[PDB]
Amino acid sequence: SVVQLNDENFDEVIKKNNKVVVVDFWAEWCGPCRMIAPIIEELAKEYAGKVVFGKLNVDENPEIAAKYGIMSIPTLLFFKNGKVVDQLVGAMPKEALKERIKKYL
Repeated sequence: SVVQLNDENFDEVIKKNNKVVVVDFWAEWCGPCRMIAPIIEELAKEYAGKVVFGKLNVDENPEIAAKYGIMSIPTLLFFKNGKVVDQLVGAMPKEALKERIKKYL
């Protein structure tokens, strides 16, 4: 259950109480982003209920990428209680994303 993010729900999703929230900044044309898309879907199932995964398309929501100073995609930002706690820049394997999630559980 990955959530599609935009101006309407971004703040609602990242402020979810007692969740780790992972936001994937991506675009349709971005090869490395496509590579990690299925990894994110798999982890969203494994951690359903504990971790929320949101997708932020930077072509559609450039203001949001700007706000968080996203200089490169793919970038995954991790939030806890509405604040950025970590980030993973680049196209990493499942284990790297999994360990970064577990750090915040």
